Amino acid sequence: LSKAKISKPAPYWEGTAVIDGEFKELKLTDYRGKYLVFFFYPLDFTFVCPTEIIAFGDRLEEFRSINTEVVACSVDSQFTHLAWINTPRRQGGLGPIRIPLLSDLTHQISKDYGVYLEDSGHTLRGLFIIDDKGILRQITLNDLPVGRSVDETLRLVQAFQYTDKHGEVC
Amino acid sequence: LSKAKISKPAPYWEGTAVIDGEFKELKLTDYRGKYLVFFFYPLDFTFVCPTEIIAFGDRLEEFRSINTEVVACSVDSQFTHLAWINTPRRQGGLGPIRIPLLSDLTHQISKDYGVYLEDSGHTLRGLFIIDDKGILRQITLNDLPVGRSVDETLRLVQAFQYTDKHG
Amino acid sequence: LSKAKISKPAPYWEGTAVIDGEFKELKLTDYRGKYLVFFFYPLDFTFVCPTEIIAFGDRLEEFRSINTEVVACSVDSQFTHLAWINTPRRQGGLGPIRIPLLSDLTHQISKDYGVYLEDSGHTLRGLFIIDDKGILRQITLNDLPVGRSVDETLRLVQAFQYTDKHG
Amino acid sequence: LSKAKISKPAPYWEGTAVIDGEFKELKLTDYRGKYLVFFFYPLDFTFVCPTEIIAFGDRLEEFRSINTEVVACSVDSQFTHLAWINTPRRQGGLGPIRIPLLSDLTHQISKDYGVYLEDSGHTLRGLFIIDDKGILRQITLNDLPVGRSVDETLRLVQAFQYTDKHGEVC
Amino acid sequence: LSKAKISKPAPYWEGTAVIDGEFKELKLTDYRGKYLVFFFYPLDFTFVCPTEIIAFGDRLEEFRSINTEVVACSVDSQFTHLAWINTPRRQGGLGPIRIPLLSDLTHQISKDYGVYLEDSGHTLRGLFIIDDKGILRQITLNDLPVGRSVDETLRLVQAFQYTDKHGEVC
Amino acid sequence: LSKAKISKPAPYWEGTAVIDGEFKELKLTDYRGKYLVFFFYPLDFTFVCPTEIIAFGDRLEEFRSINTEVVACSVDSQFTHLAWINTPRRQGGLGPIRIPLLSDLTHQISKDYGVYLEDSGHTLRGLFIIDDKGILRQITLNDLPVGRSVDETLRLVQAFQYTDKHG
Amino acid sequence: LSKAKISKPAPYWEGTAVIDGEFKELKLTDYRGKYLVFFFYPLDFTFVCPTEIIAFGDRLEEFRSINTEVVACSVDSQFTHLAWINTPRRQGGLGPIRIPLLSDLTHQISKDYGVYLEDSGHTLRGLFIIDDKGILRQITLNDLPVGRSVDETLRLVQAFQYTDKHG
Amino acid sequence: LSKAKISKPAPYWEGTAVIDGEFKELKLTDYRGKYLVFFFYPLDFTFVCPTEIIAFGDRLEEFRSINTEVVACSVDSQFTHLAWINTPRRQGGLGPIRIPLLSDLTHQISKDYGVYLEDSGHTLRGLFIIDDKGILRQITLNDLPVGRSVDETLRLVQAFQYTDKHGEVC
Amino acid sequence: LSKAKISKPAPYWEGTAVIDGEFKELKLTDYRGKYLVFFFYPLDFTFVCPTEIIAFGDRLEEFRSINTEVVACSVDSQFTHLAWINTPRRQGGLGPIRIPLLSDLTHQISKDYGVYLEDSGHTLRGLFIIDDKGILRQITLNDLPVGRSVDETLRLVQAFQYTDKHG
Amino acid sequence: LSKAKISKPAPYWEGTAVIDGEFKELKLTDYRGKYLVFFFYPLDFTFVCPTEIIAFGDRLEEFRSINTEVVACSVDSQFTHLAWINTPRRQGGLGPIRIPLLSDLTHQISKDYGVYLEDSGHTLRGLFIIDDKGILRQITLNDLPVGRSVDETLRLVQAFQYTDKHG
Repeated sequence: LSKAKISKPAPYWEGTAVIDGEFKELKLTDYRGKYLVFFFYPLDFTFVCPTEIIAFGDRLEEFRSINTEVVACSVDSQFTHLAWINTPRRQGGLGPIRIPLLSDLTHQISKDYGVYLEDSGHTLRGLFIIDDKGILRQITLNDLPVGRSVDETLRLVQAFQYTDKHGEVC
Repeated sequence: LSKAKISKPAPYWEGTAVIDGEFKELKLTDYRGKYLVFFFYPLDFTFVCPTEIIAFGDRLEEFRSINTEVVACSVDSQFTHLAWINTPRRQGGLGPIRIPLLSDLTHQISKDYGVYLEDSGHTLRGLFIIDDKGILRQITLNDLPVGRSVDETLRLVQAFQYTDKHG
Repeated sequence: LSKAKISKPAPYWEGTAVIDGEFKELKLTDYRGKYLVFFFYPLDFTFVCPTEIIAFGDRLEEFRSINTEVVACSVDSQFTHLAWINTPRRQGGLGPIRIPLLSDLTHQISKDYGVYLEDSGHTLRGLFIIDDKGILRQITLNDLPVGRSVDETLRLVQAFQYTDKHG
Repeated sequence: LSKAKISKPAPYWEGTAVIDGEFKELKLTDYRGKYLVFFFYPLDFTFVCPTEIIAFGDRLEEFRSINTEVVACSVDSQFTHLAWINTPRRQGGLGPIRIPLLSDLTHQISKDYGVYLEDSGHTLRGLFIIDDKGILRQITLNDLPVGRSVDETLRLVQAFQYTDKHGEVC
Repeated sequence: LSKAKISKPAPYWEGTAVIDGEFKELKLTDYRGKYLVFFFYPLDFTFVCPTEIIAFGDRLEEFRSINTEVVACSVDSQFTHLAWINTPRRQGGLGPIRIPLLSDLTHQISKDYGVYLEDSGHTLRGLFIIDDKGILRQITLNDLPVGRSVDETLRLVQAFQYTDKHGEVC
Repeated sequence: LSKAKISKPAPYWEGTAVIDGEFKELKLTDYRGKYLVFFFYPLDFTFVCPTEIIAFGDRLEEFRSINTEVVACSVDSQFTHLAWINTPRRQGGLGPIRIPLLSDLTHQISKDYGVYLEDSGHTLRGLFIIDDKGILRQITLNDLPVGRSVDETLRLVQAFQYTDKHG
Repeated sequence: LSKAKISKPAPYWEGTAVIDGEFKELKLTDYRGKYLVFFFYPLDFTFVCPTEIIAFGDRLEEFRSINTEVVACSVDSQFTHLAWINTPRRQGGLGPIRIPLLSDLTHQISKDYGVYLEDSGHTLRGLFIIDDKGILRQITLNDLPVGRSVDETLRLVQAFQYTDKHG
Repeated sequence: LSKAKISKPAPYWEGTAVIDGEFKELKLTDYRGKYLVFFFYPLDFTFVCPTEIIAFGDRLEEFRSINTEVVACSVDSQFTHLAWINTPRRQGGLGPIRIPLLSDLTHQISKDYGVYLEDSGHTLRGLFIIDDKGILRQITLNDLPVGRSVDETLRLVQAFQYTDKHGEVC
Repeated sequence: LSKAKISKPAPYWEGTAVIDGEFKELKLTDYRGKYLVFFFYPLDFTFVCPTEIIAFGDRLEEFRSINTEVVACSVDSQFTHLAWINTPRRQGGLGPIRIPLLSDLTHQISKDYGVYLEDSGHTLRGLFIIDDKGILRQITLNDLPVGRSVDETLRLVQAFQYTDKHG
Repeated sequence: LSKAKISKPAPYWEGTAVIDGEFKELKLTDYRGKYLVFFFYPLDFTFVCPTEIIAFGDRLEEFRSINTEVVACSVDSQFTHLAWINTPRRQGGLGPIRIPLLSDLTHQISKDYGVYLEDSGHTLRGLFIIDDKGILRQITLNDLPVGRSVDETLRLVQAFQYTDKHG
């Protein structure tokens, strides 16, 4: 059952990620101090263009300049993530990417987030906005066919940051 | 415990809504054949301006022209709902509005949609997109401070409708 | 399930009440050393004339001069209560009032007093007389359509105070 | 546990009453088609004057002209009810009375109405208003030292009858 | 369920009795150091003449000269016990009596002794013989229409006392 | 646990009894249409003089002439009962007797009548008056050291028969 | 349920026995240091001759000379036991006997040894050999008709004692 | 738990036996019509002389002439039984034998008879006399060191046969 | 908990496999009437040379000349399987292969065969020989560092088919 | 239920084995610090030639030159194991052997290793490679008709020790 609740500490996670083409151990707690956009995508190497992970990567500075990091996660292995990264974009690969790719091979992370699909063995499109004190502020769940918008995510982040500081004015 | 699941029938509801300044029984199944934007807001008559309900209200034809209805919901009674509509925007009301205000006084619907706050007694900002077959496609949950964007809700509705046809 | 039992400590409650147009946290224990008439009413902003709430506020000194306070309560938010007070009596509103309007938005207080209606999501008309030691002396429960009497409530209070002191 | 709940069928009862000096079997359903004021008092033959039973007695035709009956109950045996009635008022008795005294010897009725005091073996003073279709409309429970009022009871009954017929009005 | 068992401590009781026309608190343990004939009868103020309470009354000094007390009990309130005593015999009353009438208003005592009739709310006629150390020596239960006998009771008590002292002999 | 309850069917029993020096199966239902005094005694062959059993047998006609039978019972085997009858009264034995001695060797009958002593493995002195319709009217239980009276038992029986017919 | 198991401590018992025509408390632990033959028989005073008890009685020194005692047991009371001993063999008694007769009136011991017959209320023909350390070595259970042989019981006792020393 | 009860149908068994040096399937029901002596012994091939199985074999006609058969059982496999039989007696083997050797490899039979030893994985010395209607008449259990006597078994069989016919006379 | 049990039918499985570069739906029963070597390997794209899968592919004809198929499986998706087949060996891919690569993305197959490593989220090295009637004949489980042998697998398959005929 | 799990310590076992013609008490931990090939075979004295046990015995030095011991086990008693070793091969015995034959007479070892056939009462053909730290590294289960290979077992042992060093 899902552990993700708005207003509660986002469920702890840790696992191996690909970070600049190397295997690094990564933990939710590594992000304390900053806002974190933590999103799940269904699988590496499919025949859909990975335009949403690419979008977040390409516009990463828009998050980093407002104290926000981005982490992406699927149930693939770190070895698969690596291979997808080292596959040229023009070839359906992801190409180089500046956002970590977290592996959830055991499926524990996805279950903890309520994004796992029992019958498919992968996640749906799930996005989580977690604040600098590690509290969960926002949950977005999309049925598989529909992607997330970087612009919408940015709006939400800036809005949580505004109201953390100033309250709701009006 | 929450019955709302992506890809499954959105969980059934019925209640009283204020529609065009009158009480009506409104059911989920009323919307079968149309996409539905179904969203919850925390309370009537607070000191925060109802910006999001007004935007969905004013830009309603935009959803109607792509075969979509909108329904807003909170735990307030339908009487409070009618009073808030009858209060002029100037003095802190909503003023006339083109979207039904559903009353979830019993809390059952909020509970069924997983948006209910046990400690507070009202909901968080929860939004749900329900297809013309009554299937839940999308769940958006915000912590109280932050509201919803019509543009985003537009984009998503169009994207679900696009891929229904073309995948 | 109900905790209210004659001759036992009235069940504890606390919450946000509208007192003289401000939000204030209010606890049952604020009333120690005084009698308290504690009563539930079903909803703000209905079409029923609120004559029974108005009568308790308007005759509040009849209670204060025999060491009794009065607190009213419904499942409505404090925001709704405040908006109801800010609506003039001539318009269906409550107008200014001298009694706290306590909010039971989570429903807990109503469930503890056994006055909550699961099917409706609000209370019936329930009244509780609590003594200065916080013991419950009298429970009055009415079906929706019929309200309470300040005269009867005064008789009960004077009688408990007379038998508390005499035979 | 109590089965008395507003706007549900008043809990069924039956038992022996003293009616005009005779034992009669009496049932809640005997009263269908009229309003019923059903009330409990603590005991016969105590040293408290029975002002309130007498008052309802003295004023019965006020209830009857509005299609309403009154029944009193305690946990005393019907034999005690009878002796009490047969004892002159001037000697701590009740004397002649026009209302049925129902006996709740088994205590079941008291329990069902939630008026029963486990530690004492008798009831507190409870009063119940049941409509013509057996639905419970009103519950009044007083701690032991404070009695009921015919006037208040009449008001409630007339208001229930008035609203049954005309709904809620100003 | 009954707690009365031969050769075990008679089940504890306490309650209000009428003793020489006054309310007294009375406890089983008040009787330690003597034999006790403890007996239950069905109700006060019925139309059956109270031959048996009167008989034990009339003959009390026979029990007392052998270090033995008698207590009567029904489920009636002590207020009823008192009114019954205060009602002249010639009017269905008991008149003056020399034995304590214990009240079992809560029904707990009746239940503990297994004399309680759930369907009637009162007791059948049971009689119990408790020795000087609180141990139950004898249980007699009669169906409602048949009374007890002082003579038999005296015989039993004298035989218990005789065998306590001299054991079993011929 | 005990099945014996005043105003209910006496509990069923059956077993081997010694009747006029022969083994015979005996059932409670053999007694329908007659009163039955059914009684337990602790053990055969003890040093207590068996005066109470002897008295019921010796005064058996006092019961038979008011339509009453008597059956005695203990946990002893029928073989032991028979040997006890075959021992002369002058030697501690029972001598010939006119009442069945019923054997409760398995203990079931005693447990059903609530007269069995777990610590001892035998009964106390228990007596049961059963009417002609097989309803239990009277239970008498004595501690070991003290026996029953035929006179008292006769009074009880005559009284049940008198109130069965009259007031 | 049966506690008797080969190789484990034989299950503890105590009760009253008739030993040399008097009542004595007899305990299993009384026999510690000696082998014990512990056997049950169905009932006293039956019409079958007590051949087996008499044989064990008469040939007792044979066990005593190899450090063995014998104890017989049935569900009869110790009073029946004493009466059966006091009845002359001629008339169906046992006559004087050199072996204790244990009484298992409560049935606990029979139950503990698995020899009790629930339907009958007495035991079958059960025999047990218990070593000087209180360990059960041998269990012999016969259906009612058939009795035990002293010679066999002798052989077994000697065989256990032989292998205790030499294996 | 053991299923063997005196006076009840002896627990059903079946398994492979060695019968005249061949593997035959054998069942308790094969013996209906006759008395059966069914005994367990601890193991094939030990360093104890198998003098008790040999004894029963050697004197088999003493059973067969009074309508009685004999079956022996251990937890060894039928292959081991065969090999023990084909091992010359003078060599610690059993030699040829006219009594079937039943294998209880799964231990079910021994458990059903209450003769199994959990801690050893074999049986103790157990003997069962089962009559011609398949009822169990006799149980003999010996601690491992001590054997059974053919003479005693014969006595028991003849005695059950006598009393089946004539009752217990006396 | 594992369902794979020798002499029992092999646990049913189904899923997507890559066969000759294409997604095909594959199930255990597609193999009824042939023997099946079903093996698990830990993951696609690791840095360990894939010698064992290549070895079976190269030697497929030896299996097929004896009525035997080979199927490999890991917890990686069919998509990853395709990408690995499509990556030239010299770059750590598998290259073209003649053996179906089954995907166990839900992990249900691995669990059913008892090869799943709950801590790592992938299988160990498991191999199963399933006969032409669906019956599991052989189970081989290796700790991760050590591979399987084609020669040993052939020996086993031939021995099973040899004994199916000749005993 | 089986306790054998790869990468976990092998299930503890102890029992009597025949070693060099003698009963010796043997346990898993006697092997700590060496690798152990532990295998099960179905029964002593069957008509099937015992080729696999002989083969390992003949080739023991190959195992011992690489710090490895071999132990065989079946559910037969140590006594049967001795008789089988003591029976000349030409008569279907095993003849002299260099490998301990462990007895699993209680069946607890076979169960713990998950090789026990509850319907037959003996094991199937199971082989276990346990490393020098007591950890289970490899499990091989064969259906009864098919034996193990020494060459394949050597290959596995060498591969495990090779990877323990060099990865």
